[PDB]
Amino acid sequence: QTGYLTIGGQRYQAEINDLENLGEMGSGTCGQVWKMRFRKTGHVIAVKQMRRSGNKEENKRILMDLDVVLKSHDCPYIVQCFGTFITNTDVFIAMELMGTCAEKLKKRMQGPIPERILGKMTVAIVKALYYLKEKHGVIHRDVKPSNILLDERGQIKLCDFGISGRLAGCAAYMAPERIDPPDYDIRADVWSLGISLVELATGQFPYKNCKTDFEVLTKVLQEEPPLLPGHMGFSGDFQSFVKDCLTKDHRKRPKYNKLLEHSFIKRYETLEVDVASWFKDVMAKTE
Repeated sequence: QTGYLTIGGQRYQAEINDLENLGEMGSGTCGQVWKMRFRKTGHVIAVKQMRRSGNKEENKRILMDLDVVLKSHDCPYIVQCFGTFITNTDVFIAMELMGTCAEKLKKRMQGPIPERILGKMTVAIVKALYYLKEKHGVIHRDVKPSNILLDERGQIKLCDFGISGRLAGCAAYMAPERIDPPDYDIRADVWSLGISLVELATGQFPYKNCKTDFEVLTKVLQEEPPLLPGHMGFSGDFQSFVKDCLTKDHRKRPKYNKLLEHSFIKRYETLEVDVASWFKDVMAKTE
């Protein structure tokens, strides 16, 4: 159904003219996203705008992302859709895109992200990927820090499913078996998460000084997997978790049900980490 806004738990009958445009948001990865204010209540939401005369290749990825979002309404680690508006020339999609991606948090910190923050981030992203495969048979195919969102209340969610498959991504985070496939990609997203954790924990992308896309894939296959350094005070569980996701042989790479039993995961499922306070202090460093 269209023409409804469900901010929180209250459903409001609304149209596009009931929202005030406050300017553009992000980089326009999937499509043009607006920061808008609902005049009836005062809430600020993110609204995608898909034009029927727009690029048909971009419009296909927008509808594919929306399809996965709509059927993932019962997973708390995936961004939610608040409503849709269908006019004769546009489609407006109200989503939970408020907050900052992990890539922009890295640029503002100008340094490593603390382990206690990456622990809660790992739990949310692994459970989101495990939900997609078990309940829908979907693989993400593009796990990277720019697709990991954090908000004011300390929530962490996956967002972009534009190229998700029902069983190509950035070359920097491509698993070895997606570069050199034998004869199988259920665990390629696990490798992408491992590279993302190394990049955020150190503030440096592991495959450095590559000037072309093909050079990155060469070093993924030719060199040993980039491991977590041992002189930054990282716990033994964190180093053990990263080493498991970064197993080059995908047959020996652990499974989601096996990863969800790791001591690193079980620790931050129960540990109380104030992600909201850490988020506000990093956001309060204007640059």
